[PDB]
Amino acid sequence: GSSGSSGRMVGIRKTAGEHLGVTFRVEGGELVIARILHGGMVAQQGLLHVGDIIKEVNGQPVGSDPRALQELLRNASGSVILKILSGPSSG
Repeated sequence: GSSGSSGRMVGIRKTAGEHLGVTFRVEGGELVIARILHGGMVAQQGLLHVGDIIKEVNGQPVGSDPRALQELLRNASGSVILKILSGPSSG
């Protein structure tokens, strides 16, 4: 009925070490999934897709460091949350 949630909390069933397989880019000041590799987590899920904008993760700032983010997940075992948001991403 009454929707009370911002962005979009995406739940991942990844395991310690398990990598995602994606590339984020910094344009304008936001982390956007530059590209997504097939045969992986994101791909399979089908949820995330090029253009996805990340703001916060499990209550932590992703910052403008995409190379550091892809590493944060690598060490994220259990139900991980990702707050995504839309934008100018053409499509």
